[PDB]
Amino acid sequence: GLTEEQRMMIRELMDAQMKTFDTTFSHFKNFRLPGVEAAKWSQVRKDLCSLKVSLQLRGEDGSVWNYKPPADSGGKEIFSLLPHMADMSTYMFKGIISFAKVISYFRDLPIEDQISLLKGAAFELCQLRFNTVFNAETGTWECGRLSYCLEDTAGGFQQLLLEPMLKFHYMLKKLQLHEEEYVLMQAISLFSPDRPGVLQHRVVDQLQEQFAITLKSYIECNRPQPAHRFLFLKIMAMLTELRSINAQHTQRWLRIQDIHPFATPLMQELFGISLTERHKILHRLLQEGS
Amino acid sequence: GLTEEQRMMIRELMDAQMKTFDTTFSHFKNFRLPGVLSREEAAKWSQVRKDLCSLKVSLQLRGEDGSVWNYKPPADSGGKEIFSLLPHMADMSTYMFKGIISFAKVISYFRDLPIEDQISLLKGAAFELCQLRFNTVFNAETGTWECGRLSYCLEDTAGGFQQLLLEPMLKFHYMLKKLQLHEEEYVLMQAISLFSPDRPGVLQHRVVDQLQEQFAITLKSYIECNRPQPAHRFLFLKIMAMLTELRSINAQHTQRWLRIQDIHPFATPLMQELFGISLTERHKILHRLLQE
Ligand SMILES: CCC[C@H](CC)Oc1ccc(C(C)(C)C)cc1NC(=O)c1nnn(-c2cc(C)c(OC)cc2OC)c1C
Ligand SMILES: CCC[C@H](CC)Oc1ccc(C(C)(C)C)cc1NC(=O)c1nnn(-c2cc(C)c(OC)cc2OC)c1C
Repeated sequence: GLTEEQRMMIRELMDAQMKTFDTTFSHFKNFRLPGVEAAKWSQVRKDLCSLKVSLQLRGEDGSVWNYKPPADSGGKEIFSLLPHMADMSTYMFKGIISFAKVISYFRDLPIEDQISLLKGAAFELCQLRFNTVFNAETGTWECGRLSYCLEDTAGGFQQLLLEPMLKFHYMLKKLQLHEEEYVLMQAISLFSPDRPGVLQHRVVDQLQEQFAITLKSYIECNRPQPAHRFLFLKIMAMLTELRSINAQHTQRWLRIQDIHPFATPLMQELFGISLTERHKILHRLLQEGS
Repeated sequence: GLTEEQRMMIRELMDAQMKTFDTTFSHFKNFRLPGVLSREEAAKWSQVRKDLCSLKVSLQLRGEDGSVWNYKPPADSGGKEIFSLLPHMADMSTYMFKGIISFAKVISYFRDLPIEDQISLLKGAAFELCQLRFNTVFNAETGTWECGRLSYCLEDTAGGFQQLLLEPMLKFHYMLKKLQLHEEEYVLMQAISLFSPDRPGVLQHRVVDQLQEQFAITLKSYIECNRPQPAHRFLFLKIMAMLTELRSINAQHTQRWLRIQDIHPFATPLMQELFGISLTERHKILHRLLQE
């Protein structure tokens, strides 16, 4: 029941995802690893402890390096894995940039809207891709050679569910979405007309509605099970929740950067509030090829 | 009791051990660690694998912050992966031996020997004195060498507490730990091993034998005077039999080490001299370390 235009839209998004999502993370290299006023600290300390994870490094030889984080006592212990997660987030975003560049509807947009759209959807597209490698039964993001396993807590599943980011990943994983529905979610999140700095509001909004219409159609043709009733509205609701979480963790990120500077050059540009001159790295990447 | 000379003999060995055995391994730094991520050569390569599967351990590096890095060894895949922890264990050995060289130099009986005999004694006893020191930090309840922040936990070979006992090196450590020796008895074992008159290259065989006999008499007298007489009636002979077994183990692992060096060169310069890879001109590093 999909139109030819809609079939073409899903083919280009699926092709772009394949060409720009390093699911095995085999090209993620040269990352930092953990080495072998007062009220602001208390808020920040709660932020980081909510997402405590152990890092696992699998080698082609079969070896495994495992990092267990220190317990939450004293200060500057919570910042152990932050530099590594900053290097990982930066790598994920460079793939997000390449994802948008392949899309024809995005490439033809003005360079300032391209910068503004990626600046506003970076975290959201990054979390959507993390969800496709998230293992809900083990609480682990399986990123090829690297694995990020959630540390146990005293409250357990119920206490972790109080963290919105963690709750987003479990709820979205339970929808059992297809690759096409994720990539259409990524497109809908990317082409948001109400992002700060967008000038072609009407052009981006038209693009967004068509991506959403194509998602609604795809679900109607391939998801006749009763478990998938209202799946389109559920997905659209999850996308609205992710936008809310992005704001929370944009301010968390800025608090944590102030107390302790952990950001890469590209992440600092994304959080800097001439667009091209302020984002020189992002402008260069958008101009480069694949 | 013991003669005052035997008492001074123990006082000097304990003083030597105190100044040269870094029990916490705090000064063991800048070591290498495993990385983040033909027809008869096939024979020699086949022997090396068997040698490296006998003693499989996982490395734990505990941090000041409370973090725990842990390395699990790869299973054999017929490649360089089998030589993953050898660069680290070559830095560990070199670090331990330099403490052994320092141990012998503080002992007065060892300094008065000819330098060529000092080199010969250190060559034959370095593996034995290193394993004797390792046993004092070996926990048999968990199969782990507790080297300060570093831990080396033996891996379960599916026949744990039975398959590991086949390897004479592991059997040596479990058996020696069961004797529950004192610090003075450990240091006397080291002296008996160091002053072995039958090591290759020794020329003052009569002098070194006399010395070994007097350390052994001190050890026997120490056990008679400082332990319940009937229960430890044969503790001295048990210790001498463990030292005899360690000499046999030494010969076996000296060959293992030389075969592995032939295929994959991992040794440090000081270790290369120790394994033969004029005595003073063939061991110039060890010679300088003794002069200083
Ligand atoms: C395995 C991924 C899933 C889990 C998530 C719970 O990972 C972690 C696990 C643990 C930790 C701790 C640091 C240990 C608390 C953090 C993280 N996670 C991040 O550190 C992150 N996740 N996304 N981002 C991010 C990415 C981009 C492009 C961006 O551009 C505006 C802004 C961003 O943050 C505002 C970022 C920076
Ligand atoms: C805390 C110690 C760890 C455990 C404890 C037994 O051991 C291993 C456990 C595992 C491994 C593997 C590498 C994983 C196979 C090796 C080793 N062990 C060595 O790599 C060693 N242990 N001692 N030596 C050594 C030292 C000296 C001065 C020497 O001078 C002639 C000759 C030597 O070997 C011929 C050496 C070279």
